Amino acid sequence: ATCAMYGNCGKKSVFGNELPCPVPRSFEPPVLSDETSKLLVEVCGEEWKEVRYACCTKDQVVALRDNLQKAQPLISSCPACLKNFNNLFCHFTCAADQGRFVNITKVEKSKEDKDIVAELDVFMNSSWASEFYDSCKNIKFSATNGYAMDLIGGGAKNYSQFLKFLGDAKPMLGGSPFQINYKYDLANEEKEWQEFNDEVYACDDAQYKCACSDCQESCPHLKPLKDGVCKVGPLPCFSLSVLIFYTICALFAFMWYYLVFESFNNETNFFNGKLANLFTKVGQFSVENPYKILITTVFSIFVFSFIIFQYATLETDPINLWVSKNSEKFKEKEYFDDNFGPFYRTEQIFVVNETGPVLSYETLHWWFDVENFITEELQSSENIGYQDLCFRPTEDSTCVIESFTQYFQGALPNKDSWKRELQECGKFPVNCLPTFQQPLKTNLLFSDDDILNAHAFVVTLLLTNHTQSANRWEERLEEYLLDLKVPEGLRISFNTEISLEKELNNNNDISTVAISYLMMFLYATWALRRKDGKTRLLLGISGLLIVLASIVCAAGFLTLFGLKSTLIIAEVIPFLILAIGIDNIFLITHEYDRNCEQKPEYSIDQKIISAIGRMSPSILMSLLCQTGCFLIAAFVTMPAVHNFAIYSTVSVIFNGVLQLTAYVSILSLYEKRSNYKQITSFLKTFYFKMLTQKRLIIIIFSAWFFTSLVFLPEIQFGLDQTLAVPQDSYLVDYFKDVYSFLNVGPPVYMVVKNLDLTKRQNQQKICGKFTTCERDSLANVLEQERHRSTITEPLANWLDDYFMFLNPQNDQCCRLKKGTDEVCPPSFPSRRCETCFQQGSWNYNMSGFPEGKDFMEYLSIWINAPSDPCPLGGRAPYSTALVYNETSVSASVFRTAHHPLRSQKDFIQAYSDGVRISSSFPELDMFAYSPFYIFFVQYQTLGPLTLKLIGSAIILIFFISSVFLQNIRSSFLLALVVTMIIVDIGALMALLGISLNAVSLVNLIICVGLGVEFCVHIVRSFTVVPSETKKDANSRVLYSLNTIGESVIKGITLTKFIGVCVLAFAQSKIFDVFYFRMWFTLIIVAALHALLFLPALLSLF
Ligand SMILES: CCCCCCCCCCCCCCCCCCCC(=O)O[C@H](COC(=O)CCCCCCCCCCCCCC)COP(=O)(O)OCCN
Ligand SMILES: CC(C)[C@@H](C)/C=C\[C@@H](C)[C@H]1CC[C@H]2C3=CC=C4C[C@@H](O)CC[C@]4(C)[C@H]3CC[C@]12C
Ligand SMILES: CC(C)[C@@H](C)/C=C\[C@@H](C)[C@H]1CC[C@H]2C3=CC=C4C[C@@H](O)CC[C@]4(C)[C@H]3CC[C@]12C
Ligand SMILES: *[C@@H]1O[C@H](CO)[C@@H](O[C@@H]2O[C@H](CO)[C@@H](O)[C@H](O)[C@H]2NC(C)=O)[C@H](O)[C@H]1NC(C)=O
Ligand SMILES: *[C@@H]1O[C@H](CO)[C@@H](O[C@@H]2O[C@H](CO)[C@@H](O)[C@H](O)[C@H]2NC(C)=O)[C@H](O)[C@H]1NC(C)=O
Ligand SMILES: *[C@@H]1O[C@H](CO)[C@@H](O[C@@H]2O[C@H](CO)[C@@H](O)[C@H](O)[C@H]2NC(C)=O)[C@H](O)[C@H]1NC(C)=O
Ligand SMILES: *[C@@H]1O[C@H](CO)[C@@H](O[C@@H]2O[C@H](CO)[C@@H](O)[C@H](O)[C@H]2NC(C)=O)[C@H](O)[C@H]1NC(C)=O
Repeated sequence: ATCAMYGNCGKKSVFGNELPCPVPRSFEPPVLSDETSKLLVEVCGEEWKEVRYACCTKDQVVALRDNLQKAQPLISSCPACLKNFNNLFCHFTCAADQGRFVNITKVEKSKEDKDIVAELDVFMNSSWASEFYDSCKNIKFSATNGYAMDLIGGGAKNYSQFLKFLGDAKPMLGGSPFQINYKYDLANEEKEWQEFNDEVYACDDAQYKCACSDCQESCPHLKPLKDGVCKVGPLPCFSLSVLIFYTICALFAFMWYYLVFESFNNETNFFNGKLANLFTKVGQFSVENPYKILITTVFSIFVFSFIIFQYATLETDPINLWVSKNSEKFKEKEYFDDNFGPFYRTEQIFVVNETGPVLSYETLHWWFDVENFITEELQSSENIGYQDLCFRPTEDSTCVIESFTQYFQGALPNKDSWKRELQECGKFPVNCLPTFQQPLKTNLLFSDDDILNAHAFVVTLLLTNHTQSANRWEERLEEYLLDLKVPEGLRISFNTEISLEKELNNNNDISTVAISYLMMFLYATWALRRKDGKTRLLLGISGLLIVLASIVCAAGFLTLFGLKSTLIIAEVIPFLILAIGIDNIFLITHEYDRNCEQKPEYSIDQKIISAIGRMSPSILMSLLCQTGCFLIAAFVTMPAVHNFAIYSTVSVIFNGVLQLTAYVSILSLYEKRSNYKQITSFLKTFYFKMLTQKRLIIIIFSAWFFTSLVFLPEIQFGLDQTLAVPQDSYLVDYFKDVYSFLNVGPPVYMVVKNLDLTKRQNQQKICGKFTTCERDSLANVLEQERHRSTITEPLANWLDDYFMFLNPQNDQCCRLKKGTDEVCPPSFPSRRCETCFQQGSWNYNMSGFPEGKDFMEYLSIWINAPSDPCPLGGRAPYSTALVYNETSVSASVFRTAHHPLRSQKDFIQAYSDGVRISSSFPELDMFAYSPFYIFFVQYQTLGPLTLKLIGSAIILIFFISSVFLQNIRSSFLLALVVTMIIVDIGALMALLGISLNAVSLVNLIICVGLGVEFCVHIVRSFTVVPSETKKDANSRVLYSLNTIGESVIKGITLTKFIGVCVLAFAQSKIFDVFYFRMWFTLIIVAALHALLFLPALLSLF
């Protein structure tokens, strides 16, 4: 055939490889000999079997073979890439029709006085080259963790750049002895020179499959798109749905513009009758025996009061009061703790120079003198320094101190060039390895990657000691940083492990609790003052003592069962019971007071029973409504607020019993002792005149409800940390510092359980660096989630490292004494030990990889490798990432990490990313564990839950009210207004700035309970009226507001207003945001609906 190159004619110059000898195209080389053909087929491939007029010689082919092994090990990972290299070079020399696409631009005279090619030109197009570049575009150099394109192609980004390096003449570097140029353009209208072409193989090519890490095409691009989770259009989807609903409703209204209860009442009527008889029975006993009942109450308080002091008055800690012990995210933590040890105990310290760079020699000199002090010679009260508690990657290794000081091995740098040294270490961490041999990324050590201009740098200390000794040192560290003096202009914010626990139980704001009672006491006397003008001080005091006695009795009774109340939640209860407890006091006394001027025939004792009997149903409903709502709220599994419901349910039942059996007896004596003479409009006539505009009132409020109904989807989620801890604390500074001066997120450990990892089938679902690994393997899937999910850090796959550790290429990694299975000790420097796997036994397609028993035999060697000579030694990094018993690997951990997570919207989102991915592997028995997952487990289903609980409460009210009221058309109206209030509160919940948590969920669940109190009294009076009042609706509602309106304004509304008004002045910001705003807004809204909407609504019921 036409050969443009055949044979060699000596070296161009001294110490130079022999160059090819140019020959004319017409010249016909001799047919390939048997000896030559044998080498060509094996070196290049089977395609050269049939070639006859090959343009190569024995010395020419071997020369190419010698140089191929220079690069073959560097691209052997991708079989497709390897094939292309061989074909390009093999056809570049031995192609039969070489002259078709090969031209010799220039020639030179060799030392042997023989012409030798100096410049070579080859004709192709940008199709073979373009595909060839694509195949090796993404190949990764595992050893350096960088692209092999950097070395082989000089980091070429385009095919021209890559092939330019290949065609460059670098004989000294082993490159092409003579310059080679590529001619992509080839017109050849005369059909003289034909273009270069052959069979290309991409990474995805089935025959020559390639791993995902070496090419994206073979990687699981089949990612099911996830979307439609936020909204549609510029507004929430729900809002649009409701808005269109109104429009269609208006159209129906526009179209129309042109134009048994009594059967069951028999049992229900008798049901209330039996209720009155029983209640009247209690009244007579409690009034006729004001000593046997009063005395036992005092004694009962002592028994419960003593129990609190003696048996238990304890509290809890964050993990025991914000995460349920039955949730999956907690049962998974216990598994992780038992096997892979509890997570470390961080001590992050931030050094901040807001408004300027922080890194200066005086600052660096100052810090180095205190970082060493903390981690070397601090010592707790028991003399246990950091070195006795630090985290050591192995038996012997310097303590892990993730700080920028470790770049200099902990020694002060010289002032002459300290700036330059740090920049180089930060840019290339591997060079400046710390004392414990672990590179420190600049993101984990500075606020940004510029370092020099960084505003703050982080200093993380890790403790692997989980005994009480570690707690004492942390207390010493906290007391050492608070009293530490910093240079002018800086600022230190830190957080030990015990800081949060110590700071939640530190806002002893009990002072405000006393004031609220005292403020309520002042009002209580005024509210209960005799209509004549006399003030009954004893009744007001007796009312408060009953409330306090209920809490004391409730705590004692529940202390026996072992419940513990947190300090933060133990301060709300006094406010809550005061708000609701005193509410019944005014009614019972007010009804008796009304009976003072009427029915004068009855004596003091007789009148009392009448008041109790008359109000028996109204009060009882306020109890069943104030007890069912709390019990409903107990369905929240967070122990801090689950105990809040239970501690409040018993603090109202006991109060209810006390107010019916104890307080009445006090009234039996105080009134009897007084024996007052028989007791015989402004700002009121104006009322009931504004209510004449019934139709207008409904329109305004109905518009308010519908408007508030579209803003619900804007309610935020999450409980901010800075609220929980007291203000003016050292944790609020830290939390504001993590959200701004941190660049590394929490780690996530993708635990895997009950996997053989000794069978080729199972090993293929984890590996992600070998061609035959399953596409949907763990390493492969997580690789793609990096660009789509919150888990965006490289996976520390131990299995991949274990296999590569056996690579015969790395002779220093796996070594065995010849003829024996004993691992060759590192001391032996001679060639008395061979690699564990022979050259022909280790292939990238996992051909002869360890299997069955062999897998565990070599796992012991890898896990115990020194790691010093071979960087892939797994002892240091994966010492505690495996759980094995020399027969199988019980469990393993693949570490990853999220991105900084600069808010509570990221914390919730990050949690679902760890739960979604862990559910994408139906075969693997896997779960993802990050330290913060347990705390954010409620937000996964808080949306559906807050509708079931609040929705279930409203249905409950419609049922108990229906029985007690006996009038369905009235109970439904009551439920329609309570649900109206909640939706309005839900909208204002978003506007004000409150979030939806377990704390806010229970507050909103008990809002219906409070909301029913305002409205139930009006409905009850309206439903049942004296014969004198007209049976028409308009007069009946007017009558009710004139008989019970006064009590509602004073007893029901103003009482709660004073109870919660003082709660605004609270040291802890959690009380103000969640307990005050929610309850203060409820009173305003409920006081409007109950007193302006419910009257108007009932008029035209
Ligand atoms: C006669 C007695 C029996 C009557 C029948 C039962 C009545 C039950 C009424 C329940 C009222 C619930 C009020 C909840 C207020 C707080 C809501 C907080 C936010 C919330 O639930 O989630 C957002 C919106 O939810 C949503 O889906 C928003 C819609 C919530 C319901 C809207 C009001 C329902 C009707 C009220 C009147 C009933 C009259 C009864 C006479 C989520 O937002 P996202 O979708 O972006 O988040 C997707 C991720 N989770
Ligand atoms: C510096 C090296 C390590 C970089 C470039 C990577 C791979 C090297 C080994 C590759 C890249 C291009 C290759 C190359 C270019 C061209 C020729 C001319 C041909 O007639 C014989 C093979 C030969 C001589 C090979 C030898 C191996 C080379 C030089
Ligand atoms: C009912 C009260 C006692 C609750 C709301 C107050 C505080 C505790 C129980 C809870 C509420 C929110 C929790 C919380 C919020 C967010 C974070 C950030 C995360 O990276 C670590 C856990 C951490 C730091 C935890 C710690 C425990 C907290 C602060
Ligand atoms: C914090 O950063 C500033 C910014 O350079 C350091 O220097 C100050 O720079 C501002 C702005 O030029 C000047 O107004 C101050 O007078 C500088 N103060 C100095 C030089 O002490 C500052 O030193 C840094 N704080 C430290 C190192 O503690
Ligand atoms: C955590 O640190 C403590 C304190 O050093 C260790 O407790 C010591 O254990 C040794 C056992 O040889 C005793 O001799 C000491 O008296 C203990 N000291 C104290 C203060 O109790 C504990 O062993 C460490 N735990 C771990 C898991 O390393
Ligand atoms: C993985 O690749 C190796 C290497 O090719 C295969 O083992 C044999 O390799 C020799 C030399 O290349 C071939 O002549 C043999 O034909 C190969 N064996 C077979 C069965 O073809 C090994 O087979 C490959 N394994 C898989 C699963 O493809
Ligand atoms: C080593 O530990 C593993 C734990 O992963 C044991 O796993 C066995 O797994 C099989 C298959 O699921 C079960 O039928 C066995 O009951 C498991 N063993 C036990 C003890 O539960 C494995 O058996 C252990 N082997 C040795 C020699 O201890």
